[PDB]
Amino acid sequence: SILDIRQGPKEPFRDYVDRFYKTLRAEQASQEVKNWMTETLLVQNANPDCKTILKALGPGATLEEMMTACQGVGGPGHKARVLAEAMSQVTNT
Amino acid sequence: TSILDIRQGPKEPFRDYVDRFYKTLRAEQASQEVKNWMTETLLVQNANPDCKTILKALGPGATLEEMMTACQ
Repeated sequence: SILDIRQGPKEPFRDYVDRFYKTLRAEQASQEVKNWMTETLLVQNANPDCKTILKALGPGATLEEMMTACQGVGGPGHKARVLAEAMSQVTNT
Repeated sequence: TSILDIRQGPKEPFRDYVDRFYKTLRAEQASQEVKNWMTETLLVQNANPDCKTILKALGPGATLEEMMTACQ
């Protein structure tokens, strides 16, 4: 079931997408439901960091935008960026 | 909270899980066809392993009352 495809804490987002769509191509649902799955279920089953970024992208983001947005998750640049964002929020408050 | 995070607890009565599920469903933002899929498929998939076994064994077209009676 597509509902069982969940992104691991350190799984690259592109591999998660690969598994998700391999299971999706076999799911017995209409193209409307499958569109909802690529739009909402894909984001909901991502790991916390990727899910935060995707949520920040807002509705209507294309698959390519999502894959680009989560490319660096788990790396030093991502950690430093989150820390910088937190520092910025404490400063702005 | 998303309807996808409504999962039946190990010792949660199936009726209470249905109540939670539909409570969150009435608030979910999705087309009527997606919601129909949620009641047809998601409701079963998010049940605990035993109730999921029973519901799966009922076959398709089972009404909500049939599902609740089966998992009583």
